[PDB]
Amino acid sequence: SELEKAMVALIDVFHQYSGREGDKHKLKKSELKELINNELSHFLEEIKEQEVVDKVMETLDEDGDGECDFQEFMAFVSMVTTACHEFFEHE
Amino acid sequence: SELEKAMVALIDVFHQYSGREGDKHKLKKSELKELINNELSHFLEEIKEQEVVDKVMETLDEDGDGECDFQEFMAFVSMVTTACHEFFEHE
Ligand SMILES: [Ca+2]
Ligand SMILES: [Ca+2]
Ligand SMILES: [Ca+2]
Ligand SMILES: [Ca+2]
Repeated sequence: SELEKAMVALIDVFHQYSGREGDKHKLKKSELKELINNELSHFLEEIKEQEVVDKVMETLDEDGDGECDFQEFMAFVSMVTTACHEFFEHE
Repeated sequence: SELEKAMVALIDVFHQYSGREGDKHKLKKSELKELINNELSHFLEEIKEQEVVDKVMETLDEDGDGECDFQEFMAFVSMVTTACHEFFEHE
């Protein structure tokens, strides 16, 4: 199914991406900054100072674990979905 | 980006699929049964009686709203991700 590739694509991208530095399956704030710059950047910019990341990162951490777990990581992935409104409703 | 198609593919599939019956952006238990049978079926089966759906549906509803909202819908989408363990770690 087309959704199977979408789901499978995310895991393959996450584990390969999460295995860049530090323990696998653990996104650090420094690692989070790299992911946003490389992955989410064409639709969102800003982030010019670490303090801007510290506020967003702490807010991102629902449990305040200081890092972004796989479970929350899916939330942020969804937030990018729930954040953007449907723009395909216009001709 | 390849993730942009994955995200966009989900919304296009959800709104077109959620617009099958009832108000748009509202998944009913009867609608939920159709989605699982058509979308999530090649990896999961069971579901032979409505009572099996009623237990799973009520459990699925984190807030017990009786229906599956777009936000929770993403959870169930993730649950299919967090439910299946990574099998790509084996040669
Ligand atoms: Ca990592
Ligand atoms: Ca966190
Ligand atoms: Ca519907
Ligand atoms: Ca619910």
